[PDB]
Amino acid sequence: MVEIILSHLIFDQAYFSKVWPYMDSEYFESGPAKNTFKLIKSHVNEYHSVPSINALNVALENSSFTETEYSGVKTLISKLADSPEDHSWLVKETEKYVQQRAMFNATSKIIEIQTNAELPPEKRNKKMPDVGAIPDIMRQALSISFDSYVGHDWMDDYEARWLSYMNKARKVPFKLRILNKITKGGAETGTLNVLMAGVNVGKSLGLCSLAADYLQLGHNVLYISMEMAEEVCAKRIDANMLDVSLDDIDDGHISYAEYKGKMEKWREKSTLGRLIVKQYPTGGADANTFRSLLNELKLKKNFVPTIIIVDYLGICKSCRIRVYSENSYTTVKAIAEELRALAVETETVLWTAAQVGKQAWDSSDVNMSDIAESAGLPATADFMLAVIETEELAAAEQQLIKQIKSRYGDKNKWNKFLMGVQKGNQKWVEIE
Amino acid sequence: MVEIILSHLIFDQAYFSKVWPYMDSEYFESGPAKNTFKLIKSHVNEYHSVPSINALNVALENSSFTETEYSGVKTLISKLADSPEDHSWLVKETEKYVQQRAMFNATSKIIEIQTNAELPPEKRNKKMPDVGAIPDIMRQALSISFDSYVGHDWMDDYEARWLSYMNKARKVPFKLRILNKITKGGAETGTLNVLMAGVNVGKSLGLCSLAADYLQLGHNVLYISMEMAEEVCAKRIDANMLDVSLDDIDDGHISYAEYKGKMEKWREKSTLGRLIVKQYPTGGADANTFRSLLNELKLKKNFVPTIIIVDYLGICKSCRIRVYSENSYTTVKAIAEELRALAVETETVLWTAAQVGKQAWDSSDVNMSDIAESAGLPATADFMLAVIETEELAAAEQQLIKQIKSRYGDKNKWNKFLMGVQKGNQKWVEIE
Amino acid sequence: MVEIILSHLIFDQAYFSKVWPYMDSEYFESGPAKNTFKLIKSHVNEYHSVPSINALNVALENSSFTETEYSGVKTLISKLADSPEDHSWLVKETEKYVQQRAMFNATSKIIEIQTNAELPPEKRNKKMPDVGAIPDIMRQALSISFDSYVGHDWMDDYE
Ligand SMILES: Nc1ncnc2c1ncn2[C@@H]1O[C@H](COP(=O)(O)OP(=O)(O)OP(O)(O)=S)[C@@H](O)[C@H]1O
Ligand SMILES: Nc1ncnc2c1ncn2[C@@H]1O[C@H](COP(=O)(O)OP(=O)(O)OP(O)(O)=S)[C@@H](O)[C@H]1O
Ligand SMILES: [Mg+2]
Ligand SMILES: [Mg+2]
Repeated sequence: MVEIILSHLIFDQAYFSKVWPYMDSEYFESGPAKNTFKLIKSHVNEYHSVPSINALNVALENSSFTETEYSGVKTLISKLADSPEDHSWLVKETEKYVQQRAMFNATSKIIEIQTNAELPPEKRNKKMPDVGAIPDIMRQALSISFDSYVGHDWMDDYEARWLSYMNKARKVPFKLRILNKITKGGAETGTLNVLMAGVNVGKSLGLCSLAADYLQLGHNVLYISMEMAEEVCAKRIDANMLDVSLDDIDDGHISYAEYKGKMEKWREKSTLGRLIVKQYPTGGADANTFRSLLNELKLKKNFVPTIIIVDYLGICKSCRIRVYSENSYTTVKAIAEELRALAVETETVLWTAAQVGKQAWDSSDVNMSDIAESAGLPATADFMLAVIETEELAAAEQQLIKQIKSRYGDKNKWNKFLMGVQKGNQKWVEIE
Repeated sequence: MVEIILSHLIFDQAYFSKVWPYMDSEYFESGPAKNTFKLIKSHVNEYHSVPSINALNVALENSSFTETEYSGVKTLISKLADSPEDHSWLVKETEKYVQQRAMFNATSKIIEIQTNAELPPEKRNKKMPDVGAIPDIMRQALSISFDSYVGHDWMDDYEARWLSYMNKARKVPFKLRILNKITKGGAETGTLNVLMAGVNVGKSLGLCSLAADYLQLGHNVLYISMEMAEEVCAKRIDANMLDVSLDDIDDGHISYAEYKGKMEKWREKSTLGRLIVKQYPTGGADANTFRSLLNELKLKKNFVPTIIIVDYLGICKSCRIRVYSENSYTTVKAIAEELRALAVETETVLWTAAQVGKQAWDSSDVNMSDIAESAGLPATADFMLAVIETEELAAAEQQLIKQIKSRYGDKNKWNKFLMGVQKGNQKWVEIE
Repeated sequence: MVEIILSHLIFDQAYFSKVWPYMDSEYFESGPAKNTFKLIKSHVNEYHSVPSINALNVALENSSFTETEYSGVKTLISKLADSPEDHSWLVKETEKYVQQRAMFNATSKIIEIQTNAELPPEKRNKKMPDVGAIPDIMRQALSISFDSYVGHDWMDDYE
């Protein structure tokens, strides 16, 4: 159907619009199809437009190949004729053929590599790499995305735009109504949000609490904590979910039997995702490490998170800047940018906590300028929230939540709101 | 391709003002092609207008030739249709063919003079120049080109630049009286313009307002954003164009009936351009990718942007520098220079927004030195706008836009101008 | 490392316990190693215990075959020792080797499938899986590794 592929590329604009990038000369033939595709792609990169049949002939005249393939291409361009088909079945056929041919090429090369490796040391060649090439080429043939985007035309793409407007998809709601109503839709996927509380002001508690909340919403959660060990956070999640205690996890006031029973009674609910907690040494974690983690999760554990959580992003490493070549500001901003880029590249909700300078420590109000490490990070951040705990407020077993950085709407809509933080149970709740 | 150029001269009026002068009878052929060119050139000489096909066969029968040549010209005149291929591709192919024929006739001249050189002087013809007259002819053989690569010639092309000064030269109206006033012609093509402002002040709203104005002016707009986009600025364009406040969009006030009506109504308007909004990862969209994006836009779509917008800026991650620059001076300035150079190469209006340092995050007035980005960036700029929003300005829902880097005009007597920035509809409303 | 693998399976207990199901008859060799590990698995299944050298010798004696490989199988069980090496290094190397063997087997099977495809359809053994089965085994080839157990899951790690 390669003739059909070429014809629908040439005479149909939407067809070429669908899949140009996954078109490559080694997908067609060792003869006329490859040569004509090469000519077409040369035109593509030379003039940045769809060649006309006349343009095809023009390029054909200024050719270098000899007579036989010249006549073959002439016939093929003569064979190039438009036919009426559908916008859907053609996609399925073209992809099927792409996958088939990619697998054929990969397996052909595999045979060549195997043969070379079978030959005696004198007879074999360094031209064909060793068997080590067998696994990498195979995964390549299976890493073709078959899916690409171009951008959102404001006029041409209003249908799905209104579909989103009514649907409000990609904004995952919270389990607490105050946050949903101040965000008006919950939390967007490619978003990074930070909390500023201070030192032992409820940071990790809020992080694990929100992790549990989203996990209860049938969601794949990733809670990567560096300052806190996975087991410690596992215990915090035990306290939040099982709702027994933290002071009872140690000096166990609860039987293993009832713990197991409530564990099973939570296991039956399909309304719960998968959450795995990972820990790394301070300043030894980078975005590339996180990406490789995601890759191996999908490969071996077939897991892909959506609400990825990083504890105190400020103790990661940029993987670009050399080792502490500057102060906190630069590396902090760079890490913020890198992690937000990864999150939007994976559409995974990103949350973290930022330090507060000693000037705002033990203060009833915290401002944006009260940030400790950097100011580029507040620029990079979306929907920063400030958690304040006062002696009276702590005695009320609550904290005050203020908006310092808004993205989903007005900041002054509901500036002050309280959380019933339970240090004992590791869970904050609305006061209503 | 002779038929192609003939048909385009006959039919494409646009392909007659670009290059008529570089048409010569000896370019075409020894066959009927030069005869047809002589016929049409004679018609152009007698009547300064493109003769029609009937006028063409009238000249053919009017002019007397051999039966073989009569039939040959008869076949050529019988092969001419519109066939609207690419303008740039057409002109480049014609340039290539003209160069080919120039070299061909130069080769004929040199071989014939060389053959005439060896024979005795009695057999020599006084008409042929001596063998020492080869280079200038070869020079004038290779001097054949269409572009004025010589560049401007002062005191000689003063007519063309006078026509430019008369009315408006290469420029784009801002759709607002005050902006065009302070530019006196709007913004010029190929110029690098920046709109620096504070974090969350007037930046994205201004970008969307300008994009909406340029689209309403029928221009092709390309909004490349490193922030959240394809749905976020898209909603802002909905607010500016459809006059629907964002909160209404979120709450679903529209019934999708009036939405569809407005969309198709704007589709009815012929004064609307094409706008493509594309979002790319933070730190991975270089100028090289930018050019490839332009190529893809022109390939998959019939789109060549007239205006291009950038968000936040400095996110291009220019490949010129491998590592982050300490103060980002080299990197940011390189990005700005590449943007301006690309705009020149495309002769397009490029807009972006710079960052303001922490020193002026709350200052009632912003100086040029109040630049979070590099100091070399406010040197490659051509039009540096700066907006400030204060509590008073928020109360008035206005701003205090200030002009700097006034390359278009003088940076005086207009800097104290204010706009009714609409926080609900994402647009600028200059006071009348 | 088949010597080391068989020695530690016989001798080391945590070695056997760690990844026993991660051991297939085709992981080892087309020759005497396959037969010896067949005896190993036979004694494991018949007796839910770690066989002694004498036990497997008795098994090979009673469960015999033609003498051409009988010498090979009897001499193969003559070298397995204690050899107190590193457990982590052991499991890493074994996983690497088993991945090599899985790649080899998937490759060869794809070779056979294509070879039958590179044959007149009438003269093709219908029993063999067809070309459409070629991609999936590739996935099956790559979806073979030891559980690193990276990270902790709050739910299934309650034990
Ligand atoms: N181990 C603990 N024992 C008792 N109470 C605790 C313990 N950990 C936390 N709390 C209480 O719960 C609150 C919330 O602490 P977390 O948010 O879990 O930690 P954190 O504030 O992120 O810690 P750092 O060290 O400042 S990053 C604390 O301020 C205490 O009131
Ligand atoms: N839909 C909207 N409703 C109300 N105000 C809006 C809306 N969109 C934008 N604005 C206002 O316009 C500005 C939007 O932020 P910008 O000035 O574009 O800064 P920014 O690009 O978000 O900055 P950073 O540094 O990248 S977070 C702020 O003053 C907002 O209050
Ligand atoms: Mg913490
Ligand atoms: Mg913005």
